[PDB]
Amino acid sequence: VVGGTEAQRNSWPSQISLQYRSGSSWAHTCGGTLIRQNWVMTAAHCVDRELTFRVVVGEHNLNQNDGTEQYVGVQKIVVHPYWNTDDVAAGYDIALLRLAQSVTLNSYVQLGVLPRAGTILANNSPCYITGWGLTRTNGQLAQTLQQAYLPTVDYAICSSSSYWGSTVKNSMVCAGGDGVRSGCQGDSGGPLHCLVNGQYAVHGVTSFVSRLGCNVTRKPTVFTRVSAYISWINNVIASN
Repeated sequence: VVGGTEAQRNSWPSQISLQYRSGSSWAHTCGGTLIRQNWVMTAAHCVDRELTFRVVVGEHNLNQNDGTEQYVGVQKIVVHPYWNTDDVAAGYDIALLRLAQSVTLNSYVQLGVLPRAGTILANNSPCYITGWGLTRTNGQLAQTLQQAYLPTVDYAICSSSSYWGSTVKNSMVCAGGDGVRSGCQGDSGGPLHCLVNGQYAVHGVTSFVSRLGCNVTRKPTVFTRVSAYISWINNVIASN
């Protein structure tokens, strides 16, 4: 997250760190949202690699002992069947991870609330992106969980020529684009929390940013629209 601030450690309890085994240790690679005690929602591209992934809930500082972490392996990965790694612009950048065990819920570990199917936010709706992604384009991952205020940019505006053009689909949510704040590498798969009717809900799964940079003006961060996959999510969880 570029232009973010450090999140309080109990503000976004559904946020998780998706990590892969890199030798005698683990490296953070993407974010995710805990949606069931044993299911995590993330981006399909985060798991394109044939790596050994694990999920950390109750995580706040990737480099220090927060004393609230729970480490659990990924037992099964279910990527959306229409996902195509060489075509992120087509959408379908979402996947569900079944954890090897159910995590214990507390003030640092809670299920993320998803929006009602079909919900579309009005332009400029209040949201916060969270994650440990790069704090600057071509920078380094954050140590502490970061959050940045990224208001939505509706489809009509986001798909206009000065923005993303036809790259963005109605199955996506765009947020930010002020050239100062944005998601960045390492934030993918994480949540886009939007305040609706007094409650925050995870409306997006971080998918991509411009190839020219993270915080590029008129190139808002793009997320997979969660409300367009409610049935898919339910069907997968009901199956596995």
